[PDB]
Amino acid sequence: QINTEYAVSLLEQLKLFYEQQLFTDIVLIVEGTEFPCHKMVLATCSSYFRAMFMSGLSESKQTHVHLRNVDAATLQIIITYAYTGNLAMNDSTVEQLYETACFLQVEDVLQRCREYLIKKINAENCVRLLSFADLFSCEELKQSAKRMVEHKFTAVYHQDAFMQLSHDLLIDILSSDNLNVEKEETVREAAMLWLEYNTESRSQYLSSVLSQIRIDALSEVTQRAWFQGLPPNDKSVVVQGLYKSMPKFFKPRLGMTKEEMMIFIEASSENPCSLYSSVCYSPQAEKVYKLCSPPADLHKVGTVVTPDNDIYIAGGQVPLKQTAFRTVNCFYWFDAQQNTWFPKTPMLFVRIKPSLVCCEGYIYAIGGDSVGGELNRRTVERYDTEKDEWTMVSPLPCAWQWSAAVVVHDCIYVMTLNLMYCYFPRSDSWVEMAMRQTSRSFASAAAFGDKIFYIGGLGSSVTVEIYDVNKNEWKMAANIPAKRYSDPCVRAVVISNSLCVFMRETHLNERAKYVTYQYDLELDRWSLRQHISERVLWDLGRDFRCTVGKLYPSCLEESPWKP
Amino acid sequence: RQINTEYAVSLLEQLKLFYEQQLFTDIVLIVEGTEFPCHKMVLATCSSYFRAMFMSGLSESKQTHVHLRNVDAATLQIIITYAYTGNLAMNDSTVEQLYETACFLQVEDVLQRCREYLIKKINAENCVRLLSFADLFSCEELKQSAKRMVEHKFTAVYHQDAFMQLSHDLLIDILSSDNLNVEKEETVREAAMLWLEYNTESRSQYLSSVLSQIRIDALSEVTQRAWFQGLPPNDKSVVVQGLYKSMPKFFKPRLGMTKEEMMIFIEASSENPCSLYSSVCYSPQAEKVYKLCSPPADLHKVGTVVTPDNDIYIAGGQVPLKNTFRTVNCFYWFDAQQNTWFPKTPMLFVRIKPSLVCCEGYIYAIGGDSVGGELNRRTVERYDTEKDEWTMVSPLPCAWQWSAAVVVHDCIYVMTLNLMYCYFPRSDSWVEMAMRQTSRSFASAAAFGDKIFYIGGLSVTVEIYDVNKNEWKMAANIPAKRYSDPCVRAVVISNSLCVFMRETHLNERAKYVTYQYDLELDRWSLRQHISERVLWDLGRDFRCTVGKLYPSCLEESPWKP
Amino acid sequence: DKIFYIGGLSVTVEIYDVNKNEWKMAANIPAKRYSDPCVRAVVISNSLCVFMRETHLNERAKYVTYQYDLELDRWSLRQHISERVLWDLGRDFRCTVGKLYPSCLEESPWKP
Repeated sequence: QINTEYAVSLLEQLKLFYEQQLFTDIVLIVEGTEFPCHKMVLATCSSYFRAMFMSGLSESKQTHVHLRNVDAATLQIIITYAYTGNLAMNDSTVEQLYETACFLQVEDVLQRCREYLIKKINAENCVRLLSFADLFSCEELKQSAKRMVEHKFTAVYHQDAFMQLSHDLLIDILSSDNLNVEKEETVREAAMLWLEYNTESRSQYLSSVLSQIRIDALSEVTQRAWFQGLPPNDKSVVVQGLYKSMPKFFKPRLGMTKEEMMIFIEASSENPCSLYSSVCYSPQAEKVYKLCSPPADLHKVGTVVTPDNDIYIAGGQVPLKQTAFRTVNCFYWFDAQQNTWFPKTPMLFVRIKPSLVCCEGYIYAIGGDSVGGELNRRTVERYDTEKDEWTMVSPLPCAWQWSAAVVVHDCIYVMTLNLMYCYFPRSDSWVEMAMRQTSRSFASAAAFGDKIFYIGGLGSSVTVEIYDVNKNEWKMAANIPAKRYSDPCVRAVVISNSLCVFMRETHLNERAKYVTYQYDLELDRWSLRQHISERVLWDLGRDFRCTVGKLYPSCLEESPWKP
Repeated sequence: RQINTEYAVSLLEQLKLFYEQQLFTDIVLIVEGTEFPCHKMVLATCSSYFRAMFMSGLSESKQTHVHLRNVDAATLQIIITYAYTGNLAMNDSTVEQLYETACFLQVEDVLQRCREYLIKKINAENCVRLLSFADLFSCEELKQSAKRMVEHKFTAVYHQDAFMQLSHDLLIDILSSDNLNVEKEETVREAAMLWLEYNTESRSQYLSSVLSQIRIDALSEVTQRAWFQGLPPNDKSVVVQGLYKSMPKFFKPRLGMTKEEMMIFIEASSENPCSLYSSVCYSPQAEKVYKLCSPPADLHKVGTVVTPDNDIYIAGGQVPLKNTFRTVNCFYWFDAQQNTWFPKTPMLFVRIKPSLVCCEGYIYAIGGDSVGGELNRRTVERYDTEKDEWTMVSPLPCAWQWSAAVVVHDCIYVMTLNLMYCYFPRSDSWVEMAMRQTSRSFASAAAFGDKIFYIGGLSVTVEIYDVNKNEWKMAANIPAKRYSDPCVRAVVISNSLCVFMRETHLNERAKYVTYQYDLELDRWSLRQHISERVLWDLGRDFRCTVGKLYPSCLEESPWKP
Repeated sequence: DKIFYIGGLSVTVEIYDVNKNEWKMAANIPAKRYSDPCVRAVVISNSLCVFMRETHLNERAKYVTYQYDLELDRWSLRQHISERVLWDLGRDFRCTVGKLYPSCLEESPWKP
């Protein structure tokens, strides 16, 4: 191999020459700023300077080149990267950095800024990044922007930059089958408002934008509104659209295929190769669709589903390369369509079984057997979904183990064996709450409306303690009627605007039975909503978690397994 | 910060590509008509002369066609390619010219690399040549190393052709030094004479200087008559100046005369509990116990060998892994004056307790757990003391453990439980020899004269073998106290066969005593009993070998009687 | 018409002939020392060949088949099986010669 010591010595000597200006022969003249540099470094880094000097043109012998349509700071950072290899990339100058990298065809920095932008893609810059990837040919960025823009924009459709988009880009966006919309009318009104941004600059594109939307809205309202905005005496558009909507037979999209499903993690892996897998139950389809394995079989993790219906994974441990397990603070995000886990910004401290709770767009991970264990062994930390970073919050006053947390009334409610503390995001403080009369642990709670339903606790039992936020008191309702001499595995969840329970029971010398019940809020009784047949759902285990979310049956595949 | 990953590698790759395509070049070197287009930046960062060549405001600074002379084309090309890729890839022949060109161009990194390569390759013959080379181009490390190697070997050769052509200052430094490895004072005198006979009437003043340097002890023997035979005519004051070198200038004894025949021991009972084993020495005549520094200071289970030129080598061994005994194939050599260990070319297989045998100037390592389970476990590997390399030879006939090997009549002999094979260095093959009637292992043999004396085994078995007769016979039993397990050690002492044995009983202390054995008497006469007041316990895995050492360089081992 | 008993505990090559009714040695297969050659002898395209794998300490297994000649008593290098297509087999694996259909069978997916 090439001697790295001599390579770094040569590089540092060249950078010293650059700083001291000894062997510089070519100077870059940009907006009156002198940039003394060499030809060898520029040729090695950029693919434009190699064609600027070794070409035989008038600049081959000229020692002063007036490089135009560039920026001084961008050129300076590119030169210093070419001379030392350090590329300091902030969150603002990456746009002009990519512009100048495409202006010098510097694939070295082009790849670096492409990776930075593939990491930086978020909701508030999705349309801007897609427009940037349309301006400069970049297929990876274009595809990532396609996916993220489709999802987040069809969720939001309010960005100001969406109005200033090319016709081809909008045709690609609207005609795609990856849009995430609960209805087919929101895309219609989004297209209408985009068209009405201008009057005559969009008339020619009117015949094309309607060609990608289904005819179910091409004969109903929002056709006379276009006639109102039609240019005067234009008889080539009204009669055109009058007899035009014959083709494009109505085909349902993919965004209207989200159903309230119970996502399960760390289930009993059918194949012994994996230790744990992930499955999902369909309360409506009455089937069990398989889910992608956790990233690097990440066990002992926590789940959260934001009000925007997004799944996240935090904490967990990976078997170190017989008992062998090491805890990692890696963070991941689940793609609802690609059926894969996209990595995100990792946490600061590793966790085991963390309680992920979403509130005000922030992901809160409370506790989880942190590595530190100092006097603040109860330190909790939130995540920024806008800036893609983690921020510490007010620590929990008391150290708790095997706890659960929910969000009610824009506040974090973490529950332990007998104590409860409410966190105020506005003031970053903890307030003492009501005290339970029973010592129970290893249970889960579901936030339904303005009440907290702590179900089960210790196997578990059928004890239920209902807490009211407005009343600040713990009261008993009833006990779930289950078979005696059994060990039910209770799982509290909210589904169909009602509090249902996923309770798996096992009898003596008998296999586990799956059945869910609907708890009557006013009657204080668990009614049999549906019985899960064992012909579709097999054993899941004991350390499995359940959460409420929506998934697409089309993108996912049915798990092939014998009843 | 110097980021050595992606950017660094890509940049150096593209720089090599440009050197190859002749791109962005602005300076070309003319070397006896050969053109070497290159860049000023690389020459400035690599060579400390090209930076002044292009930065100093003179004529060659801007001159594109520079005619650099007194430099070889191949050496400049290899220097340029090293500057452009970082790899030197130096051979063993063009080292001198490469070093000369590096010194002329003042390229520090390649200068250091060549200095290390030269200091590692003072084997047997280029010692005086590279010493003169280092005298011409000042190099303190090379000068000192070559001086020590010369003081070690030229004192035994003193006939090298290159030694004749030496500057006066270097010769004065060599001769006046007290590191001459000569057991006699006339050899240096005749060496100086022959250095002053081939070049006479040209270095007459230097002749007088060397005459004074060799001093009275050798000045009063023959030098006057030889000079009278060889003096130029009409020389009178030269007689006056030569007659003056009889009384003065501090006649003192030399150092090479102290080549006392002693015994080198390894893996002794360490005094400080922090250390496990130690290497010590014993003086048969001075009746003193000297110590030696451990070669690795942590690795044990080594094998010893002594060449006819009284050299000590260490090969193989095992060292603890020090996790929070691994075998290493390293090699070492003992310095007779610096009391240190200079490593040499390592072996190819990690052996455990190798048996090294010297023959025809080559070191032969026979057996010793080459590394472990092997397709052909019965295998050997020899060493070249001149070329400094390991050459594979014909393997062993049979696989043996705890074997011993000696050299007799310039032939390799290896002894095992009951079999013996003679290896022919000329034909590189093994010939079957006589088989012992007794099956004994864990013993060693000594090559005294023309007879091999296999002593011990499990005892006191004395089986004498003769090469000319090819037969095994018994002589007698060594007188040892009963209810004991003697540890026999057979080795040559002062051209007389002797043994070094230690007896151990129950609830009794070990006793060390050496006996004098006679060939026709078959009896071990009491030669000397080693007193415990000077020598302490050694152990069980200790080894013994015969060699000459310097008392002044070594240090006495402190121990309470 | 000759039986080739290869290996045993090694690289023992003992050739037997029905007509000659005798056991003889030919040569030793060129195998790196400090290795355990899993020899496998089988007929290939009406030509005697072998399939052997060598294993050392802290080293990866290598698969390579050699072409052996009757009168030369030497295993000429016929083809070295690249590890990019074939992975490790094991110790108790068996080898036999037969004709198969590629379309009916399926390729084994494995990362090079």
